[PDB]
Amino acid sequence: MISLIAALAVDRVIGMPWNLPADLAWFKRNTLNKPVIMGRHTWESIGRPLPGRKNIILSSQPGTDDRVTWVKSVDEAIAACGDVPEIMVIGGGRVFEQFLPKAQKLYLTHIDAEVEGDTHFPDYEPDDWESVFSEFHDADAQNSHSYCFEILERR
Ligand SMILES: NC(=O)c1ccc[n+]([C@@H]2O[C@H](COP(=O)([O-])OP(=O)(O)OC[C@H]3O[C@@H](n4cnc5c(N)ncnc54)[C@H](OP(=O)(O)O)[C@@H]3O)[C@@H](O)[C@H]2O)c1
Ligand SMILES: [Ca+2]
Repeated sequence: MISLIAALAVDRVIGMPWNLPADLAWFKRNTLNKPVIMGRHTWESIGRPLPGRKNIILSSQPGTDDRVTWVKSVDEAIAACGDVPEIMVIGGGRVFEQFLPKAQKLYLTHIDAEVEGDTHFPDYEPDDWESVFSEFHDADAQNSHSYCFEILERR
């Protein structure tokens, strides 16, 4: 099954005006040993394959890096994962919009930061997604903002 994972600021802004090592531990635990699907802009932003994971990059043009697996469509990305329990889509905004209708699980980090960004998470509605887990953490000496881990399953 497909799951989206992302860190959302106010107004669902994504993509780094914060410094959250605790969110990176949450991201690493939830994606480790699972294939990750990302768009090309996300891929160039990270700049390196996420270790311990099959990296699948969506792009309409031929691949330019043999360290990862390149695909040209959503169906081809899903097929490139094979038979795995859970597929993790990690961004960006354009890729999230295509995978939201097919996802059954949302891993969200709600960051209490006002950021004027030009990329947003899709507008998921409460009647389609039911919160099954929530965990707030205050801002501390290592995390620049307060944040809230949430897991939503399709109701
Ligand atoms: N390093 C960077 O380039 C970079 C990093 C961060 C942000 N930005 C900017 O910030 C904005 C954020 O964009 P984003 O986060 O929404 O990007 P994204 O989802 O991470 O990547 C979108 C790209 O993925 C490819 N793609 C997505 N779906 C596809 C499909 N079904 N079939 C084939 N290819 C597909 C396309 O690349 P192709 O163009 O190859 O088709 C598309 O341009 C972008 O407008 C960008 O200009 C750029
Ligand atoms: Ca709806």
